[PDB]
Amino acid sequence: EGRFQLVAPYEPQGDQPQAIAKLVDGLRRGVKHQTLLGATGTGKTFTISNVIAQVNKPTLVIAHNKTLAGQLYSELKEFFPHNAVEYFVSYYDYYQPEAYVPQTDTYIEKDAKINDEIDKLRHSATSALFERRDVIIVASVSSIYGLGSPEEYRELVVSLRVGMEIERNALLRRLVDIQYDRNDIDFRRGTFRVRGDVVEIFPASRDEHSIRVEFFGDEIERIREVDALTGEVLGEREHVAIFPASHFVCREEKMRLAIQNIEQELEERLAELRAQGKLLEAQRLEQRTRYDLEMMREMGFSSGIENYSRHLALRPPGSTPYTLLDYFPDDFLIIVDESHVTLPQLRGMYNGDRARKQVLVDHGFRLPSALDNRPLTFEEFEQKINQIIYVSATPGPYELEHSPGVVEQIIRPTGLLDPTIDVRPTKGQIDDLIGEIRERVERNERTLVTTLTKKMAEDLTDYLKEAGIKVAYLHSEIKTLERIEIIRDLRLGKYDVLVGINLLREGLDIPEVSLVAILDADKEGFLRSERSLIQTIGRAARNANGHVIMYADTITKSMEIAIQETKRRRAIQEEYNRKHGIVPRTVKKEIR
DNA sequence: GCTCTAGATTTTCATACGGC
DNA sequence: GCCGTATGCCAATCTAGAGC
Ligand SMILES: Nc1ncnc2c1ncn2[C@@H]1O[C@H](COP(=O)(O)OP(=O)(O)O)[C@@H](O)[C@H]1O
Ligand SMILES: [Cl-]
Ligand SMILES: [Cl-]
Ligand SMILES: [Cl-]
Ligand SMILES: [Mg+2]
Ligand SMILES: [Mg+2]
Repeated sequence: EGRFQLVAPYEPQGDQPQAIAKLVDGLRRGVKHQTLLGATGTGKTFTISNVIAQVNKPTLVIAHNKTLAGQLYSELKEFFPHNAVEYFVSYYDYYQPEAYVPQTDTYIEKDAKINDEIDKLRHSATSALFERRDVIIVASVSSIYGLGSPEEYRELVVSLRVGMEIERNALLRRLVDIQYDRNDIDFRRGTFRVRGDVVEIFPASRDEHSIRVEFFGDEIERIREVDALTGEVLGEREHVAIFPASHFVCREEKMRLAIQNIEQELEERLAELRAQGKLLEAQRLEQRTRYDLEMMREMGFSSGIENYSRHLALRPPGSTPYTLLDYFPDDFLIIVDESHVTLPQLRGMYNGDRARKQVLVDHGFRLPSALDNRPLTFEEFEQKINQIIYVSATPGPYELEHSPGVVEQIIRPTGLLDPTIDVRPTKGQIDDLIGEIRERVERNERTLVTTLTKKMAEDLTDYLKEAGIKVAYLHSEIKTLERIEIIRDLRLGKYDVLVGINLLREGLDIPEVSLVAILDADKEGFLRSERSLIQTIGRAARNANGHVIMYADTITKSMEIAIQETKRRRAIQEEYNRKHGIVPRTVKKEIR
């Protein structure tokens, strides 16, 4: 039980308050699917926060990337400073999955490294849902990939209360059983130790805050929070729950039967493959499957154990995997940030995973039961939904098709206007641009350019430097850390222009940008779709002199729709401005 | 209708080796 | 067997075109 406490220095404004009211009505009435159509710069997060606070439900927000995810997490940390705002993503620094490519007859070995901090946050995410109700989890599609059952997860928690009767070494056993390691020398998270009559435990969800449990004989006299760094106390606890240090827990009891069932599966497919004269394939499967089974009878954990998931959980074949979704209560809520991308990405996750595994199975690398170790299908994602709100400036088909209408939110609280749009011929285009950029330089304004290919962006960048202009390029070859710099440098003014391809769109706040130039606008394709064009136009929406130049010789079906949608925004906006008598001011935003 | 291209994101229960 | 350490740049996915 709990209660969201929204904290903000502003009240809802513009299209916000009607949007808030409509979405909340929808939710109370029981509408499953809804769509917030929020123009860029209208403050959708904040709209959404109001909605969360009014309906008071643990909510999951799915983002399509870790940058955005990061930001939402940070934004919502500030809006809900007394509540459990949490983070859930892949915790792998690098990961390469097991795979076989028939076209090259190449097998690739699994390779992976784990980030400790994300692992921690994931444990802080799952535990949080069992302790309290005022929870928001900002997640990637990592939330449709498999976890161990949450009912098993909950039941293995070690409860610890003042007055409890409990033997010390039993507690130690139990901590061990739930994947805590003893460590006296190096007391980091996922560990415990003893110092006399006190047992120190470092929850799997914590970085800088240990639990210090003081014992009498078999009685816990007191329980205290402790700074990992310093060592001082930081609170007196009556009780505290220690959750497992892993989301999967194998238990010896049932591991035995699991092995029989695997060995039985092995025989049957080996036979099946020989019967078909796939003799090398059976040789493979035999060789590895037995090696893995060896390590499950000597040790507990074998390499790629996850392939034997469904067997080790003793569940029937074709079984749906438990995921984070199941860790929420039944009446939870889901927000889907940038739904037009996140949902396709979501749909796609299973397809890649299944394509990959079907091959490994076909060519004798893994058993058919490997395929039951998977993310959710989109169809299963749908059934797990309780209610949901797709947020996006350019909602895709699925959203529109499943939502009553849209809740629209085009009026920005700062009173800013969707930019004006010129269309110009490709003849002499880059000279046109160079001049047009120089004008912007003179008024301390910045310019974004998009092109269709990485090399065109680099060439253009080199020919821009050539003309005296200060510029850098920006595409996927550049590492995420360096990007933040590049952009920081643009805002600062080290650069006056930035040339990109497809990273100059959703999520990008730069109010120093007064101009956005979309080259080859007529070249139809994913870089110049209805939606892509609209999203790139938005980059100029955070400036009073915001302007967009599409360089083309024709006007495609997409440009048609973009010019109209924008035009329409600019009118409704300018109307509301003329009523309230507002003079648009460019977004004052701190750059460091 | 098949096959290829573009830029860009995400996901995946670490493990092979050696020296006790 | 039990440890601590060195180690990776390798897949298939998405949308929406081009070229035969
Ligand atoms: N009701 C409001 N009054 C004043 N400022 C607001 C309000 N709602 C949001 N803002 C501010 O406007 C800024 C821009 O909104 P933003 O979240 O970038 O829009 P979106 O992310 O939906 O495109 C935010 O940093 C936010 O602090
Ligand atoms: Cl399930
Ligand atoms: Cl060019
Ligand atoms: Cl050029
Ligand atoms: Mg409206
Ligand atoms: Mg945003």
